[PDB]
Amino acid sequence: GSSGSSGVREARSYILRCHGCFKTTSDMNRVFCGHCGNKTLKKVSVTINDDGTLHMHFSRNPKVLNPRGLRYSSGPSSG
Ligand SMILES: [Zn+2]
Repeated sequence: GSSGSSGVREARSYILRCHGCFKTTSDMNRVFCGHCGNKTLKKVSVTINDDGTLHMHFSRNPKVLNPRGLRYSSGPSSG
């Protein structure tokens, strides 16, 4: 399948990521949501890869951690 190419302008592939549900819908004009039905949508940028994946750089979150433990064993006494 032949394929040509001509002057390509600057393109900014973006998307709207909901909150209450956190769902993304292909639309940069819509004001409402479908997943849940929120009345507010936040604009977020997205990168494209040869393969075709979406990456959204988010702000690290506070993920605390708990202390670890250890295991032991035992055996006979005599005989
Ligand atoms: Zn929603």
